[PDB]
Amino acid sequence: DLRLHLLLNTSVTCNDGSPAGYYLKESRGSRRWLLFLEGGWYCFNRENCDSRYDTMRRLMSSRDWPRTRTGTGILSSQPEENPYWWNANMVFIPYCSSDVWSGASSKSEKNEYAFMGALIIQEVVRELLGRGLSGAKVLLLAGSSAGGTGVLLNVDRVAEQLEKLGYPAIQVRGLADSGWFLDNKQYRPTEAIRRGIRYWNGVVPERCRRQFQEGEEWNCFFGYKVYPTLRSPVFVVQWLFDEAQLTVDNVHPVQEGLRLYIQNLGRELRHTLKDVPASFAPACLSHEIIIRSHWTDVQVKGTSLPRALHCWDRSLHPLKGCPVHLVDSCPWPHCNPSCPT
Ligand SMILES: C[C@@H](Oc1ccc(-c2ccccc2)cc1)C(=O)O
Ligand SMILES: *[C@@H]1O[C@H](CO)[C@@H](O)[C@H](O)[C@H]1NC(C)=O
Repeated sequence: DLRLHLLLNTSVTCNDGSPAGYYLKESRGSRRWLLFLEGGWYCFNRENCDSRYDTMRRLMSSRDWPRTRTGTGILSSQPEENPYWWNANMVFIPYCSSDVWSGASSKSEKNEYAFMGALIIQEVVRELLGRGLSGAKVLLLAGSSAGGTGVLLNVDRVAEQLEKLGYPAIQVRGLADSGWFLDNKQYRPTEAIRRGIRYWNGVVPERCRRQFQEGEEWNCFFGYKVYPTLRSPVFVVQWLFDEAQLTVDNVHPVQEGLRLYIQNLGRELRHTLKDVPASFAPACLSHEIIIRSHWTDVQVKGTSLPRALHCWDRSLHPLKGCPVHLVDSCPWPHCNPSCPT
């Protein structure tokens, strides 16, 4: 069980003005800290956010959050469930800003909602320093879905924050799960993110912002465009046939046009990962994420994700028998026998 702490700076808030927070389970024998960002889409205008507040309120408010949560998958403390980092200090940061972790805008007389995702991450880090993070050797910022995109948008800012505060010995790294999307043609979305960024006052990493310039910062929400600009080490996990990608593409007895569309999607995704040295990309149709209890089961070329992450740790101290770049080459969902069912 991870225990809830509401932020002591109550001006860093969820959408409705309630305090943001984090769930924490300490492991005093360990200098490793895992900070995990939850996902859950986003909202992009007043009417769209009002609908989310009626039926997805936990993603917009802390008023109903439970006192504890159970750590599962990469957040589990059991060696059998988490061969990678079972002994680490574990932090789960709830997603309550509806902004893909990009916002820095407060509620006011002109704003019905606050969009503070980028500030929430920074304040969690600041408050954890006095709970043991000051002694850390590695801080892994991880996340799934919209939280995986959030890792790409925030990992370098966390690294910069810790350097400026006087903690140069903490190695900051990122793990982005299911947050690597293509701005492709539909079979039968970029406008919504463009409007969202304006509504949130959303911020993107500095080098990427300077490449794309004003009006075009939406480009930095796409992993293949923002990843090359990042200085921190980042491991990318992405299904070749991600269900959320196919949903935005309007894909639901497959004839030739759809077969070619799906094969081309997998080939494009593979191509974008060619120069990503730490990656795990199985040829599966799935929405499953790294906090599920059976995350150990899938393998690419005979290597599981917990093993690849361990090999990544070793590389940051090629390795014989310990690979870090694992991308399937086969061209159709479930051509990998270990895909989830
Ligand atoms: C479905 C699932 O994942 C994602 C949803 C949206 C995004 C995303 C990507 C690029 C630009 C803006 C938003 C990424 C992942 C979830 O969050 O429930
Ligand atoms: C609380 O957070 C807000 C927004 O980030 C910031 O302006 C303010 O300085 C913070 N307060 C303290 C005491 O750090």
